[PDB]
Amino acid sequence: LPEDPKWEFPRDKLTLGKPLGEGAFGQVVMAEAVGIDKDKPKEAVTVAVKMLKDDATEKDLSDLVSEMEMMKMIGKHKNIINLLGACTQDGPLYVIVEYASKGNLREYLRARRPPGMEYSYDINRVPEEQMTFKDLVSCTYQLARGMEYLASQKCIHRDLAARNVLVTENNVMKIADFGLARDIYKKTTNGRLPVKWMAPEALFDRVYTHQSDVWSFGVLMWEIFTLGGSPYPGIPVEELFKLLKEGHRMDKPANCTNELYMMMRDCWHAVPSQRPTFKQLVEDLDRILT
Amino acid sequence: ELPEDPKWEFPRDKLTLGKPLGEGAFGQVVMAEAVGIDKDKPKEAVTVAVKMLKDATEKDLSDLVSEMEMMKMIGKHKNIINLLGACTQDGPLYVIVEYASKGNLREYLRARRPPGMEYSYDINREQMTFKDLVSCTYQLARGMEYLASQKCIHRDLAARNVLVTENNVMKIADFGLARDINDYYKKTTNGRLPVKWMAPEALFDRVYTHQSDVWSFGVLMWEIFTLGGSPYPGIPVEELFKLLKEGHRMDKPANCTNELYMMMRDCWHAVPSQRPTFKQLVEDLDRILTLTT
Ligand SMILES: CNC(=O)c1cncc(-c2cnn3cc(-c4ccn(C(C)C)n4)c(N[C@H]4CCOC4)nc23)c1
Ligand SMILES: CNC(=O)c1cncc(-c2cnn3cc(-c4ccn(C(C)C)n4)c(N[C@H]4CCOC4)nc23)c1
Repeated sequence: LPEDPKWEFPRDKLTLGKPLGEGAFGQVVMAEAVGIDKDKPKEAVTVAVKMLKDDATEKDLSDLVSEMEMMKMIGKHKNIINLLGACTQDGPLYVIVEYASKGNLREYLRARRPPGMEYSYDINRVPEEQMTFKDLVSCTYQLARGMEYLASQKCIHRDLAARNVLVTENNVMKIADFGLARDIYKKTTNGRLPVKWMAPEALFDRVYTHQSDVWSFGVLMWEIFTLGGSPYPGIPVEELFKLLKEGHRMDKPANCTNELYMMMRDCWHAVPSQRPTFKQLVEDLDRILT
Repeated sequence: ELPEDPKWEFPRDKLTLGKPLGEGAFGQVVMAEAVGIDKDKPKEAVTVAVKMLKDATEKDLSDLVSEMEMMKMIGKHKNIINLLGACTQDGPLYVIVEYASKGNLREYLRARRPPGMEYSYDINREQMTFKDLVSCTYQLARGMEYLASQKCIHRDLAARNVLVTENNVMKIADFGLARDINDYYKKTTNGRLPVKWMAPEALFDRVYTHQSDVWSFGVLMWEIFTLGGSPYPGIPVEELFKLLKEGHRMDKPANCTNELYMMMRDCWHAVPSQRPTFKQLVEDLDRILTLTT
C-alpha cells in the first residue's frame, strides 16, 4: 500500500484498547492517539480504529482500503463519522475514525423506552430518562442534513439504518459506514435483517440510487419514532417481497404528527423519481422543528 | 432489469438511431430521432441525442441508471442539456437527452477565430463579437447557479463540456455523472488534460466543492475570451502544482475588458471561501451584459 503523508499517523503514538463491535468491514476497536490533532500535538484523543477480522481474505482487505480512500474523497461534515488517519506500511492496516461515546442510535433509543414497553431485558437507563418529540425530530433532521451532504458528493450509502447511526456525547447524530463496497440473504448481521431497509428497485433488481437511500431514510424515521422498533415485525423474508409489491406499508407510529407520517410515506413511493430529494427533506424538517 | 417509470418511458419503436457523435466517461452518445417525444405535437419527428453503453461492465450500467435518475431529480433549465425520456425495460438502456446541433463550445469557438489565428487544421466558419462573448458567459453562469441551488457539483467544467444549440444557447452537460475512485487525471481525455481545470484545494485534497466549481468557471471564462485557447500553454503538469500555489495565474486575454479579467482572478482566489458565488457572478455578469453597445 502506497504512502500518504497527508493522512499517515505513526503507530507509536497509537495505543489500542477494548473492542467496540464488528461490521461487514471487520471489527472496530477503541483506541487512543497522541498528536492526531496537529493543533494540540501533545494531547491524547480517544479514537476508533477499523481493521480486519482475523479470518479475512484480501477481497476483504481491498474492501477496507477502498473504503478508506473513499473516505478521503467526500470531505468532512458534522453528521458523519469522519476519517482522522491511517497506519499503512508495517503490520496490520489501521483506519482511524472519530469516536462517538454514547454508542449507536438503535440501542440508544431502546434503552430510553418507557417501563414495561421494553424490547428485551438488557439494562435500562433512567439517568437518560425518556426522549421528547422535539428531541426526536432533531435527530432525523441532523441525519437529513448529513444525508444531504453525502448525496451532494455523489456517494450512495446502500444500507442506512438506525444501527449504523452513532451518538456523540453531545447527542450529535453521525452516519457511519458510508464508503463500503457493493458485492451482489437470510444472514442477520448485528441483530438486523438488512433486506427490510432496501427499496424495491434494490431488492428486486439490485440497482441503487440516491433515491434508494431516500427509501431507507423512511424506515430510519420509523425506527426513530418507535424508539428502535424492528420494521415488518416477525414477517418472513419470503413474504416481504409479495407484501411490498402489493402496496402495503408500515403503520403510523404513536406520538408522531400526521405531517411527519405523510412525509414518511412519500419516501416509500414505488417510483424512485417520485420520492422526495434530501434537499426538501431538510427544508421540511427544519420548518417542522419550529 | 430496470424499474418502471411511466412519466419517462419512451417506446423503442418510435426511436430510430443514427450516426455516432462522441464519447465521455459514461459511454457513447449517438444521434437518433424520436417520433412523438414532444407530447404536445404527437406526429412530429424531433432530433435527439441518446446516451448508451459501449464493452462496458455491470458497474457501468448502474452509473448510467443513477445519472439518468439523478437528471430527473434536479429539474430542467434553459442552459443545461436536459433529459427528454428513456427506454428502460424491454431492451438495452437508452437515455434520450436534448440535441444541440452546433456541437461543443471549444471547437465551436475555435472554428470561429480570425484568419491566420487558428488552433489547428479543421474547416472553419461569421465571427463572434464582444457582446456575443459576454452573453455566452452570462448564460453559463445562469446554468451553474441553477445547478448549485440543486446541490449539484460538476467536478469537470470545461469548454469541451458546454454545447451550443442552433440558436446559440449554451448548455452545460455531463453534470449528473457518478464519482469513481481516482484516473491519474494527467492523461489526455477528449483533447484536454482535466488537471488544468481543477482548483488547487481539489487537487491536493481530492475533495470537490461549489467553491472549486467557481475556480473551473474562471478557467472556462479564459477559454471563451481566447476563443478556445489551451490553458497554461506549454507548462508541464508536474510544475503546475507548485506554480499554482506560488500565485502565478494566466494572463489577461486580448479583446477582454479589465473588469472581466479581474472577475476572472476572483474566481482564482487562493482562499476558496473568498471566491464569489454563481449568484453574485450572474448579478455582476448581468451588469456587464446590458451596457453592451
Ligand atoms: C458496529 N459498529 C459500527 O458499525 C461502527 C462503524 N464505525 C464507527 C463506529 C463507532 C464510532 N464510534 N463508536 C463508539 C462505540 C461505543 C462507545 C461506547 N459503546 C458501548 C460501551 C455503549 N460503544 C461503538 N460501539 C459499537 C457497539 C454497538 O454499536 C456501536 N462504535 C463506534 C461503529
Ligand atoms: C462529451 N459530450 C457529451 O457528453 C454529450 C452528452 N450529451 C449530449 C451531447 C450532445 C448533445 N447534442 N450534441 C450534438 C453534437 C454535435 C452536433 C454536430 N456535431 C459536429 C461533430 C458535426 N456534434 C455532439 N457532438 C460531440 C462530438 C464533439 O463534441 C460533442 N454532442 C451532443 C454530448
